[PDB]
Amino acid sequence: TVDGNSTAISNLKSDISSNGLAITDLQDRVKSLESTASHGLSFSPPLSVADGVVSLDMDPYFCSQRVSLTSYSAEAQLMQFRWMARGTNGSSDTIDMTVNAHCHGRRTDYMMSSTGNLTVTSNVVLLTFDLSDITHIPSDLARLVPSAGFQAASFPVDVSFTRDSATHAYQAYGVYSSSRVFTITFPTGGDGTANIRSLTVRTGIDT
Amino acid sequence: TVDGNSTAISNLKSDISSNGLAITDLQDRVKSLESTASHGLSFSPPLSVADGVVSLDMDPYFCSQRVSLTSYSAEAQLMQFRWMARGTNGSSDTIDMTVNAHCHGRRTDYMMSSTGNLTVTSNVVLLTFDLSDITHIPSDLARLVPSAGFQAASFPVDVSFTRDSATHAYQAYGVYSSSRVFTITFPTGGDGTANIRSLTVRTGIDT
Amino acid sequence: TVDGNSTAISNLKSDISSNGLAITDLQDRVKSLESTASHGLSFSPPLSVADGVVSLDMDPYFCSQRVSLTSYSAEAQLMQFRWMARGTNGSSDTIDMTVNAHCHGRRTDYMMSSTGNLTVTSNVVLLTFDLSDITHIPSDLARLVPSAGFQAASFPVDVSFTRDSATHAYQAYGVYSSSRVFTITFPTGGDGTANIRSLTVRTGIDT
Ligand SMILES: [Cl-]
Ligand SMILES: [Cl-]
Ligand SMILES: [Zn+2]
Ligand SMILES: [Zn+2]
Ligand SMILES: [Zn+2]
Ligand SMILES: [Zn+2]
Ligand SMILES: [Zn+2]
Ligand SMILES: [Zn+2]
Ligand SMILES: [Zn+2]
Repeated sequence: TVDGNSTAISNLKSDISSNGLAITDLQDRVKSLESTASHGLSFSPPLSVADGVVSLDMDPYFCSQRVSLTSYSAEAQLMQFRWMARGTNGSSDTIDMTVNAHCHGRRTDYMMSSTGNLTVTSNVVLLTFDLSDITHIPSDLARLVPSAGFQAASFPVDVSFTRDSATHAYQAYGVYSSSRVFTITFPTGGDGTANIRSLTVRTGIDT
Repeated sequence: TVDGNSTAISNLKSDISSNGLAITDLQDRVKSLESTASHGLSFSPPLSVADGVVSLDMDPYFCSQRVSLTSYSAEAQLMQFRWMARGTNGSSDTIDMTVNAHCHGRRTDYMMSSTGNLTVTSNVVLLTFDLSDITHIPSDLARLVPSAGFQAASFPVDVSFTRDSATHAYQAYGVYSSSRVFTITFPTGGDGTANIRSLTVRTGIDT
Repeated sequence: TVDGNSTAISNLKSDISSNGLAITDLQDRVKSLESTASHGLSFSPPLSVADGVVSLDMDPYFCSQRVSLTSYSAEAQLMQFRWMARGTNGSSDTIDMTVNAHCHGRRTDYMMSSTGNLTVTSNVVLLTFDLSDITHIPSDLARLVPSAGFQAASFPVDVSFTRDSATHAYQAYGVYSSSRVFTITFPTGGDGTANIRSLTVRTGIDT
């Protein structure tokens, strides 16, 4: 019985030792899993996580998904409004422009035609387009604001008008002085005080 | 020996107790790892997973990668075909248009010129362009279908023609009535029954 | 005491057995965690990982983020340079072009006008624009190289000029023969040896 107990004790010792080795294996295996690189992955914008789902956040004016990342899903608009333009050099006059702005994705294309005459005093005129001078400002006013990248440079503008019964047309340029205001510069077809009529302006911006 | 066995038993008890505490530590540590947030991350379109690899799925007509996400990789096409256009108001006639469609990324730019005369009966005419009236329909017909976003609005179209030995040219507008059919509306340069010739149409769509 | 030791031994055996079952549970639970799918996720371009952060890598000429993935952030440029163009069929002459290149995102729009006369010998002329013939090559020369996708096709070019006191204007086409060289083809308004002047070229490329 002392001998029987001693044999039982030797058996227990063996089992305890097995358990001890199984616990050392589990300790190593759990050490790995605690350090696995994929734990604490995070996602910077335009990637985001909500309830375990990783998403690409998409500006619908620029892109969308149809399985794959493709172009804009937002509805195009053709806005129609009146914009009073201001002579800001070579003219102190104003002129009403009937404006169609075709907004498709983040491109806004302007087609403008004037009503009335603009009095000019020099051979070149600067004509300013400030969002505050728009009558019945559209809802999606964001469609009329150029992006910061677009604003950094002058952009091409087609201009045409009549003066003293003759048509003039020029490839000219505009530039934004701020996010709400651009000015175009164009020749007036002559010198001195005169009136130009049937002013048309065609240009486009990236918003 | 009873005393020796009792000392051995006290030693085993101590070892069993250590094992027990090592197992409680492992149980807590495994509880953490079972709940780690990064487990069961999923990826919604345009993101996808295949064999552990997370990818951005890219429409090659819109974007591609050159390390960074950049613009289209698909080859531009210049398609040339004949499109029979239909007078649908102010005309019951038809006219064959020779069409160059310049497809670059998801922009398709149309340059059309007519062969023949179109009989008009009013001062304004509606001219319809249905994909079914294209002769030798191109392979990439998808390049001639506007996106849902683009279809939501009228879009600018340049039109010019001759009538009674005089040129006319107008900035006009088209609109899609369905994904396969657009109609342009333009003045005819006069009134009554007449024939216009040398019709040219320039416009573009987002696909 | 033999009986007391035997009772202690039976108690230890019970504890060892509990420990053994707790270790088998932990072994199974650790087996799961070792195989979890989210372990060893990787990210293919334009997705990337740095220090646990997953990012969308963005070409700033094409896209940016303002929370959501939107259009370009790079500053637009209006470049002005002189490009000597080469007659390469129907002319052996050269002509200096004053070029405005409006670079907005990955679109580059060219507005060119000539200084001088170009001698032509046929009714059609090919005029070549090689980046090596640009005087004072701009810094961002990449803005003048079409993308591989754009190069695959001919593209529309507007051309106008004067010849013998009369204006001519044509919708024409260019094509890249390599990434640095495009040629435009246009009618010369007549036949035989003559001089054209006031050449203007308007076209655009995707870069
Ligand atoms: Cl004993
Ligand atoms: Cl144990
Ligand atoms: Zn013995
Ligand atoms: Zn894990
Ligand atoms: Zn006034
Ligand atoms: Zn003792
Ligand atoms: Zn007919
Ligand atoms: Zn007993
Ligand atoms: Zn020469």
